[PDB]
Amino acid sequence: SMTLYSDQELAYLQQGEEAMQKALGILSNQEGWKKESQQDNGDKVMSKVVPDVGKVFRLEVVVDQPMERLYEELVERMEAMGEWNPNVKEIKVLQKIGKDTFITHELAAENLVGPRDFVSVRCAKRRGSTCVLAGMATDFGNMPEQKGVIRAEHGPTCMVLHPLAGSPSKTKLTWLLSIDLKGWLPKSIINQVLSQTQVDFANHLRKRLE
Repeated sequence: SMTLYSDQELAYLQQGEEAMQKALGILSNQEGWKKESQQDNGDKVMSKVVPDVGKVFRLEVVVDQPMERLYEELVERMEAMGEWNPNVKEIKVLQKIGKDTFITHELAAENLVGPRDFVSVRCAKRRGSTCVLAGMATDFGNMPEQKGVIRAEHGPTCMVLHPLAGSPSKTKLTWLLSIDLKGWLPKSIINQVLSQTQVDFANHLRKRLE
């Protein structure tokens, strides 16, 4: 039947789709990206200075594993993704709204870069054959910043799972990343870290799959 939503919810709901459309729009704009890395596995990391946001990172990786498996392992079981991933210490779902959107507190581990956590809303939609994780830093007053860890913010961040052009057994994972670490960190160093952060996620992801 019909369900009703508090204005605060609808707020998060909007954000859940504002983050999605804007991140997809950054992928729709195909050509224009520079290149940051090129792996032995054919893994790629593109970059671009978006007017609205700023310098973003686009991870180009394909995996020799079923798509739906990556789904449950990446979202349905994301709370425990802190196990097979060193770059993250603890991820906790603060609240689920409706079917797609939900707010999370992602606490990532640091040794020259100070520890940083995140409180963001994220939408897990799928047009059937293609699943996609959206998200962006949200304001969850019911979980303010704690002493010790610095609250960094996420820009329009998406992640697309697409069955291989000619192989259902394979999946093309496209991960557009946008973050504002919000430290005093130099401009240069921020680039390489966010890049390797992506290349690492790809590695650990493949390893978990086994």
